[PDB]
Amino acid sequence: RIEREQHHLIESIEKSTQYMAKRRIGALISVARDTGMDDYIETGIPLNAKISSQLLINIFIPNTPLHDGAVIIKGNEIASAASYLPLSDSPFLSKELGTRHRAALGISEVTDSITIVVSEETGGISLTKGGELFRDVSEEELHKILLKELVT
Ligand SMILES: Nc1ncnc2c1ncn2[C@@H]1O[C@H](COP(=O)(O)O)[C@@H](O)[C@H]1O
Ligand code: NA
Repeated sequence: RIEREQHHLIESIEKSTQYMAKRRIGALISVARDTGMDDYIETGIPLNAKISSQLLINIFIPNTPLHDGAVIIKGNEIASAASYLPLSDSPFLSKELGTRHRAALGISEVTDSITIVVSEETGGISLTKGGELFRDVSEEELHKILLKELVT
């Protein structure tokens, strides 16, 4: 069932981001939707892998081949790792945030994707959507947002 994959995806993002937030591991996960992100998948290393919290964690371990860039989830697959996303040049984004946030903001400005960031500085979890940034969200807030936006 597609609903079982969607709840598994939400659960996979929740557990992986909690694990990386606790250890201040930077992360950048873009979930494609109606708007295609195929051009950005082509920039990364193709995985075409089943979604799991364990694989998402292993990708973002620092100083590893797959950690430098964005993971893109498409359908029920982790499509790619270490992909480029377009950077926002918006001057409204706080300068205390990192390039991952700028990339999450940039992709959200030109797609309808949902993008999750884990800051390697603070461990806070942020989300971008439609050019907006939800900064340092709680587990409860992250859960409700993913439920509302990823479950059809
Ligand atoms: N255009 C981009 N698209 C996706 N991820 C990026 C991009 N530029 C930088 N990154 C990520 O941000 C990290 C560097 O962050 P910083 O040290 O704040 O510049 C890189 O190692 C990548 O993981
Ligand atoms: Na596969």
